Amino acid sequence: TQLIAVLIDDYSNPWFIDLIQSLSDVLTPKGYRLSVIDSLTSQAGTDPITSALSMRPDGIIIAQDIPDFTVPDSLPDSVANDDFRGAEIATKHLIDLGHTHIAHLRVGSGAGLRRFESFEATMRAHGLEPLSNDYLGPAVEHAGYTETLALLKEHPEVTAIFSSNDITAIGALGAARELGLRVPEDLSIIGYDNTPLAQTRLINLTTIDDNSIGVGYNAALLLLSMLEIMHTLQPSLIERGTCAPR
Amino acid sequence: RTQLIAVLIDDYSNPWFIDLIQSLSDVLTPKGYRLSVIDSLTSQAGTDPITSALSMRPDGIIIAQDILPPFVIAGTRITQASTHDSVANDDFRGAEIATKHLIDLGHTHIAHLRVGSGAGLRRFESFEATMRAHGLEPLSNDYLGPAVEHAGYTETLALLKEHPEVTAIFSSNDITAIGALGAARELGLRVPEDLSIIGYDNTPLAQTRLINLTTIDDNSIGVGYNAALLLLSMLDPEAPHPEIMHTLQPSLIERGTCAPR
Ligand SMILES: [Mg+2]
Ligand SMILES: [Mg+2]
Repeated sequence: TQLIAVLIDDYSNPWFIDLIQSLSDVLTPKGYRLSVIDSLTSQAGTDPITSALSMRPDGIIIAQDIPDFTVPDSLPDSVANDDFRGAEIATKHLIDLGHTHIAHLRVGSGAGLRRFESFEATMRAHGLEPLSNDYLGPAVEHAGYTETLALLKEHPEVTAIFSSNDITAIGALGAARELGLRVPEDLSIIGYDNTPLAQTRLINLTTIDDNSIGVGYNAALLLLSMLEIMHTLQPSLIERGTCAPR
Repeated sequence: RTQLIAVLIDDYSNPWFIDLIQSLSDVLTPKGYRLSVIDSLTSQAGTDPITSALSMRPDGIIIAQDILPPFVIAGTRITQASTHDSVANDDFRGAEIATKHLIDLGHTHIAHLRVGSGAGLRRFESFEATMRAHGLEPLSNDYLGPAVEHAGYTETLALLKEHPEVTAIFSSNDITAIGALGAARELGLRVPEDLSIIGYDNTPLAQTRLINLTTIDDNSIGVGYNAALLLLSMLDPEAPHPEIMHTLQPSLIERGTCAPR
């Protein structure tokens, strides 16, 4: 069929956009065509793989669930950025800027769990007590908003927030706006993913590049080899306008 | 049959389709159908998304792109052609509401950021007709490209430089408006204190507290709902044909980006 099914979780979280563009840049020239299946609307149940199989795809890119994001399969093995390192970079950046009361907005995915663990480990290694919310649900803007308003009410001493991802950070930025907190003058916020949203002049969010372009590239090469290279890509800091020394 | 329905959209970067697909899903999945999305920028090397959709051998196809198994065009339509196989909001009415809102707020130097799509053309035409109906000379940029945030940003910076007298902007859609809001920020213009901006689509982005964008609800939920019912009526011609709305009414959603005078 020359069809490749690409599974993602939520169209509302644009972390996957340049990853699919990268996958496409590698696969389409080879004659392949891509179709997307999500976890919220493609089917009534919780069986996205069954939906993928119904199109009789030549291969599948799995960029959902909790494990390592992006796992290529023949028909019946993972490429991802180093989440521990990414979270370390984000946390260290806030520390180097002089922040002591730093909080983490967590998410319940596999990547989120790793970023949370790295956050705590990095804070303690640098002599600081970590603070995180207990939210273990999916990464959504609304939760980022209400979780941030709650977090800052309970801990007004917080001066910087490392959000597990960009979509959650959009919520945090909204919370800051509602609270009248200037970003970055009063509160620093750093996200993760470097989504197209973070790239806009309006949002202009400091974030950890999750190398989603590289992940899509190597994932595609790996799938092609089924139909050397590093399976763990390096993240990096992209400084924009949401962080400042303090 | 495969119980598969292919859904074609243009760009994942423009979230106008999100609640439309959710609505389509709410109607189709309980009946055993599964959905897969085909876009116009990454699903294939060329510009033949229909061929991509056909490769999965879908039972039906929802075409929500600006451009064989049974299909329904959702979110847009050919201004000339019949509406028998399309479900969309009334763009002329929506643009009229947006423009009239700015006019009723006391703005006279109103500008429109246009998009080159079928819906874009309709919104531009209505913008001009509404402005002239109220004795005002319409002003719009010349951009006839696709709806993307970056273009909204640079087009707005250029528009306001050429016409600093402009006090309000009716953006053809929300994603373009995000660019306009960024331009205002870059220019040091407070929204809405200095500049009013109204979008179109009521995207999830417009709904956030951070963006809090005044916009025209394109009834994308109603479109997805009726489009699903319409497609089902074609897939099962022997089953009773329900009451289907081919043209849904848009409405104004006031948030924080517009203000009087
Ligand atoms: Mg990324
Ligand atoms: Mg809508």
